[PDB]
Amino acid sequence: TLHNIITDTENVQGSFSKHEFQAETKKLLDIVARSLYSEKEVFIRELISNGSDALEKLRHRMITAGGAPMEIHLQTDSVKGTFTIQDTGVGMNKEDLVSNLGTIARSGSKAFLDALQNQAEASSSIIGQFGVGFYSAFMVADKVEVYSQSAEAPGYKWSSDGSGVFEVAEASGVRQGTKIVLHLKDDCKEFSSEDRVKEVVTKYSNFVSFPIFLNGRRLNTLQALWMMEPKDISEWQHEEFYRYVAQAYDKPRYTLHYRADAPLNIRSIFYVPEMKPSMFDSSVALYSRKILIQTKATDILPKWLRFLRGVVDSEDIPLNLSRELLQESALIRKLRDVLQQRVIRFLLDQSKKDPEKYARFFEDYGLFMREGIVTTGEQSVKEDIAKLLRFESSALPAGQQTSLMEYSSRMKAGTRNIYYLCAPNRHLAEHSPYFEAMKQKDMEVLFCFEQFDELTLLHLREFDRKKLISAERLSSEQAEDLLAWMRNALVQRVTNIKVTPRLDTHPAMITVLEMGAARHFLRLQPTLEINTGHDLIKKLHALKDSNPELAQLLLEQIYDNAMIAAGLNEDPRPMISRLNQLLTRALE
Amino acid sequence: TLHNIITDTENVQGSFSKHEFQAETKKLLDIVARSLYSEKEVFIRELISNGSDALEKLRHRMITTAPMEIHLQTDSVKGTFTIQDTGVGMNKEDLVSNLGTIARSGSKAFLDSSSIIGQFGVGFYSAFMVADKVEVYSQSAEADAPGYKWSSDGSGVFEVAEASGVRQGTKIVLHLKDDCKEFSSEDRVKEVVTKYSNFVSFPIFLNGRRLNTLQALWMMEPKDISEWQHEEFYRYVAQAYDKPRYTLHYRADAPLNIRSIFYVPEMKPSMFDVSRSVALYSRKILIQDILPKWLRFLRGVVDSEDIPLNLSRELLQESALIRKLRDVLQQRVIRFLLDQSKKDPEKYARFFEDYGLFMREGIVTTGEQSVKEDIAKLLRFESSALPAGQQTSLMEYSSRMKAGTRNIYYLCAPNRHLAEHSPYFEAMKQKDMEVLFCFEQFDELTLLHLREFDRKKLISAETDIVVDHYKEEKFQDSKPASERLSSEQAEDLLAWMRNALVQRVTNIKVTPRLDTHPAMITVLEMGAARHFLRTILQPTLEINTGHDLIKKLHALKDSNPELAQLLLEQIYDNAMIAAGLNEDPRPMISRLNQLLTRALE
Ligand SMILES: Nc1ncnc2c1ncn2[C@@H]1O[C@H](COP(=O)(O)OP(=O)(O)OP(=O)(O)O)[C@@H](O)[C@H]1O
Ligand SMILES: Nc1ncnc2c1ncn2[C@@H]1O[C@H](COP(=O)(O)OP(=O)(O)OP(=O)(O)O)[C@@H](O)[C@H]1O
Repeated sequence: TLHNIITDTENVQGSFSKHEFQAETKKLLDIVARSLYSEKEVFIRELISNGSDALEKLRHRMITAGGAPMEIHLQTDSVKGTFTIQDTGVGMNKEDLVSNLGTIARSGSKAFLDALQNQAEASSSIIGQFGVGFYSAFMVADKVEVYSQSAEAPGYKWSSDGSGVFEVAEASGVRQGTKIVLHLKDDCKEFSSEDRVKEVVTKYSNFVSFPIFLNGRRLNTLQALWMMEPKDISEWQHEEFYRYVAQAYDKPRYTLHYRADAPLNIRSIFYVPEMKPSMFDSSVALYSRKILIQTKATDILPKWLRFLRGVVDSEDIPLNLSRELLQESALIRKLRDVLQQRVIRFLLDQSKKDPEKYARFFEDYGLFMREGIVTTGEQSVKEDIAKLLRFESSALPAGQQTSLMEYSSRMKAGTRNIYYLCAPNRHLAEHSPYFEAMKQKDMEVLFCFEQFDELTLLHLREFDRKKLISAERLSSEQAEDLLAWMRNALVQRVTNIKVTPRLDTHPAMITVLEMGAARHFLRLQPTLEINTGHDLIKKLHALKDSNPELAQLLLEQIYDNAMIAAGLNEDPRPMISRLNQLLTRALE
Repeated sequence: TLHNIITDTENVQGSFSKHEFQAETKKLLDIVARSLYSEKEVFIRELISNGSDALEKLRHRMITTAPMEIHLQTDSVKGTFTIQDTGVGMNKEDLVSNLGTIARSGSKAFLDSSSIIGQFGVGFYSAFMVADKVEVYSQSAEADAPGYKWSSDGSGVFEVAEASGVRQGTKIVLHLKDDCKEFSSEDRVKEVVTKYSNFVSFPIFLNGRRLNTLQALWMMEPKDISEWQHEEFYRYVAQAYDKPRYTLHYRADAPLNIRSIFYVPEMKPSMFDVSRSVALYSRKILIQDILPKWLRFLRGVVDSEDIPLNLSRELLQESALIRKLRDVLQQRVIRFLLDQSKKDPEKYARFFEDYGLFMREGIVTTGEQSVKEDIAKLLRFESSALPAGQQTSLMEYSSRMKAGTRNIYYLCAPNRHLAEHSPYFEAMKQKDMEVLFCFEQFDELTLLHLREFDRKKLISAETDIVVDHYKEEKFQDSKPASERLSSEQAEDLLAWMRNALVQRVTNIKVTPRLDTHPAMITVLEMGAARHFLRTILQPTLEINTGHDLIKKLHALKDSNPELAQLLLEQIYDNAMIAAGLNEDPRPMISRLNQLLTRALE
């Protein structure tokens, strides 16, 4: 029932020829100047990047052959519609003008990197690699003019329109550096506006090492903090940087400055906002050699760590030809694993340095850990994230938190079972029929009140090589006569009316068998328990026959009071109208 | 004060020399095979699309009969991926010019329909990402041509030799490198085909078995698609098991080219996925926002011939068109959802009950006022001029308003019975205005961010009651003066209440606007006060001197003064609960139980 035509029937017949690969140049220029970048505004990023490379080469030459400042200069002409950019770097002679700008995929900045020592400072700051970034000017310009003056012993002019030809001629007088003039298109006249160009520079090239002037005014007044020593950075510097990199306006409660040299080069700073996120609403930016690649990174961090803010910079991460994506690499997948373990080991340290501060962190961002244990499919990671979880216990007072490592610490030496009971509040967990069995023979049980706590431990399955298993006055006849009267007035409200001695001050309480049904009600088969020794109960027994219309309101109120005290009713607005009627009839 | 270097000073000296742009071919192939495509798997997509182009060149050629299909074979033992199509094939000249030249595309000179995927001329070189050796056997059409074998290692050179036994078409054999042994697996290759090339207009065979290629339903007439076809297509693009309750098949040619299908799942949206969706295609090939954040519940596919692709075929090149395309789709979905309330209001009442949280998000998280009001047309409330259970909208509220009115009054309550008997509604019934009833949790937060609708201000009932104090309090009680406390008995009672509620209320005043309730708490910005408590204030207690509970409170302060204070604290708590401003209602049960005991003798 199969059908395939691929068969080994071909054989080499005769001799063969030899040819080299070619390249249609006229078509290739159009590819770079159109179908390469998702935005037209990219040309500003590349021309500034090519200028910074020219500035870095001159700085490196002045180390051994030391001899004006550096920095790059821009200018916009809103009338003629021209975008001009000029650096005062190394420049280019006539040979380097025809070789570099005239040949696609040729990058003199790449050959410069391969000739330097790997310890040289310019070896980790040159941006060029491929050799096509310059041709992004033809995407927004009908005519490109380049003036350059080399640092050796005449200036030249490089002019082209992007149609497969260019002209070179002498010029005078060209300043030491390289000047580029872009006669913008009609649909690209927005790039002659000082405001629009300023928006583009602050997006990609805001952290260039050298100063950047726009019509005579400096822009990039911001320094890359992820490149400095974590000790020489003050707290007010991180607070000022977090508001920029995260587009927020508060202070980062946690700050992680990670610097590693084992997988590639990691110069990253992570933040945790102090304000809790909500519905009425950036992420971690990806830089490479101080240039923005992705505003919201996708491959370097897991999904459950998207609440982190900051920036991750890598000098040797495989970049895409568009400089806005990353290549599929085993180095990037291992980078995500190292970062996941570092953030876990970092938040664990904050839980020991300040449990009070970590408890505030787990209340706001605790849902991300519960999301991580469920989403991931690696069991060793599910237990690494579980070390961050916090729960209340049955053998501990209310309001105090403990970890799964603390629970396994206090367990009996002859047992290896983690027992938990996920209930709404504590009044429903302490009065659980499945917990009362674990209160006699068995010992400790975890109380998980937070949302999505059940399926988190259900997807956790195993922790610390151990299983998590969900642990799931009035006479004797005067009460029964009152019981039979309460069941008839509460037919379709509760399913069982009991009498228990544990009440004293409260005339009633609400206990529920299954806690999964208690959450579905809060999205039910309650058990109303009555104290035959309370004042309101003995008044209810005496008013069920003397004033049945008055005892009907009291019964409905005692049930509602037990529902509120049990957390089942948090908005007692429906009872206000009936409660006011009870007070007036009780104050006659 | 300024520092500029650029000055018009350069002048051309001597004549110029003309040159031609050149290309470094050895490094061009290195860029394609390493730094062009972000994911290695796309080499299967490019080779399949090259076979679909060759088959389309034969489809157009057969109309001046042979099988037209694509075959894939995986050899995990020899580490070999083989693709063979029965298309036009290439002669010796085509093998050297089309394949041996970067950026050269024979699928461009073929011009003179819209079923050819080839464009740039570099897609064939995507095989070198995963293969050390590429063998290509091609046979031209019925013509004066023999068979040939195209061979290359991927480094600068290639060899072409004549071959026999070359079937009509083209066969490419990829000797996979050890880095990419995943592509010699049948399961892995089938994942790549169904991802990118699941809508190819030709059959695809993998190791002998025919792959279930689907049909591009977004490129066909809507009136030729049955409900059962939209069911099966929704279960694929959304990867679901249910069926869509709504189906929008929107096509357009102005101002943009749009060929899209949208679905609304009949399942309620999982609350775990809301805090934690529509594909994009082009020429039946998968491409990887397009819809606003509040429309993330919709599932489907959007196609547009006006969206340019990049070289790697994974990026959209017009962020302004994407922003314009997003607004056009938003207005269409708004009209589509508005037409669903007209045809079946009961079904839309279910959809608004399951997805209404998305429409409220799109109103709060939007800066444009007109977008706030366009989405607001989808909201549904109940009116005080309509029977219980009947839903209405802001549009229907605006038509009922008289010529003199200029505001839209609304009231938020848990259910209908509380809104009809709310103390804030009894004060509104003295007016002749219509009041909307909002029962959802985040309805008041939405109407505060909406602010106005159709130049009419949204005023909550609790706010309008506070404003009338600063105007003419020309209202009258529901009971005659014989049933109320006298002015001497009222001031004597008001002074005692200010002393027992010193630091809990700003001031206490009498109001003639209550009938059933003894008191109510009024705050100016009541809507924001309820939102701020979801983590004191300046509240105002307004008593009803005709209520039996207040008249008894005036007498209790002289017969049982401690019982009167416990009652006053309870009236304040009840007025705070009914206002939605109550904190934790559990610590008050103690005083309530103690108050009910002393009252019941
Ligand atoms: N402003 C400038 N001053 C001096 N040299 C320059 C300038 N701009 C470009 N060049 C030279 O021209 C060459 C062409 O660079 P091109 O922009 O084509 O690629 P790249 O910048 O090296 O790398 P990428 O293609 O990744 O941007 C570079 O190697 C560089 O040495
Ligand atoms: N299997 C095949 N049979 C016959 N002709 C082919 C085959 N594959 C490619 N060709 C021809 O050789 C040319 C080589 O094109 P190539 O695959 O390199 O890029 P492209 O598909 O034209 O461009 P892009 O992939 O960027 O759209 C094509 O134009 C096509 O006409």
